Amino acid sequence: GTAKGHNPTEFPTIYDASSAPTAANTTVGIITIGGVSQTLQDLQQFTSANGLASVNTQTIQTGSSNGDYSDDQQGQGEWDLDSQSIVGSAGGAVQQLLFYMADQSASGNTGLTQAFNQAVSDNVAKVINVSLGWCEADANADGTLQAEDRIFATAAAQGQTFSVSSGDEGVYECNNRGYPDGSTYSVSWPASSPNVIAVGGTTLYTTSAGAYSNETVWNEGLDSNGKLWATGGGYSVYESKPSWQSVVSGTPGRRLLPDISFDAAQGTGALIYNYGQLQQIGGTSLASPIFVGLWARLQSANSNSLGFPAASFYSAISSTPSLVHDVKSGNNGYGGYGYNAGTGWDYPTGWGSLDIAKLSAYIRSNGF
Ligand SMILES: [Ca+2]
Repeated sequence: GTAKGHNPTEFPTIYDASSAPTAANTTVGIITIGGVSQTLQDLQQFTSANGLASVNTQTIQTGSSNGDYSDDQQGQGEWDLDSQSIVGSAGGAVQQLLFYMADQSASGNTGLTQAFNQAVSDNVAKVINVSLGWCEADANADGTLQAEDRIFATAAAQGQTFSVSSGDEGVYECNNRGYPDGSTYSVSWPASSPNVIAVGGTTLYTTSAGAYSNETVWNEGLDSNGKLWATGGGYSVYESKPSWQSVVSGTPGRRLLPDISFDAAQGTGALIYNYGQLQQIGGTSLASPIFVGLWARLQSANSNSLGFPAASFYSAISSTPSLVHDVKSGNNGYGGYGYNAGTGWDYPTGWGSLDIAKLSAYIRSNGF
């Protein structure tokens, strides 16, 4: 296998989804902070360059009508990654793409909380991407965790799937966002919620013909500031283990994450239009939208009737290893620290990546 960048339109072939329907019958949401004006121009460049029909989009001011929904310049790279990776992974079509924009002038984290709340209250998007997060202990200390978990609980009960990036700091989420900290490990919010699917990161190798070859843990070591870039993974210190995770024996009574993983290494990342220029980007910010687009295909294959899938993933995959690419090599720390990948579920990558046609067949036979 070779490590190289990929057009998001390649993710269906890589994850065995070409034979599934597109997500043309499923509405997808993206949570953003601030506006998406440049992102929508970059999305038009993406669909037009790839010869695809245009995507129907809507933007939603989730807070005060007088709030600040101006574009955040750095934010546009995130919304570009999320929207292009979803539409590519979805097979080039989604019913509608809804951007739930957080007010930037709201106090604390309340703008973001209100963006989650609007997506759940409206209950129009079946699958919602969240390529964001921060140390769960900080979210817990100011009340954000508690408030937002209520919203995600409502989402799961009404059959919506939030997909949340597990983090880019490996095990060192709470150490100044990714500075090595020896044996002290931590995880990201809202990925640690049991009411969302947490998505970690791989290094993706493809064959000379573009087919899947293998995946290892995403860990690209330290940047020039000394910050680690690697997949978030571990367990929450606050959230109890939901019972479907009992199949991973020998783990604490806490929510273990991530659940599944997809491509995240910048060196094997996605080629994304950002302010008109193509850039090769990674992060678990990539992995989550890949899952969102693929999962929205399976919703369209099933009349949008698949409920929150965490318990089903754990029962199906633990009993049916052919549904995943099991990542077995690498670690998500530094200097000998961190968790190691291995057979079956592991802390860097969870169950690994989904083989979508095999999972679709499983759902046809068994339901989900
Ligand atoms: Ca594994």
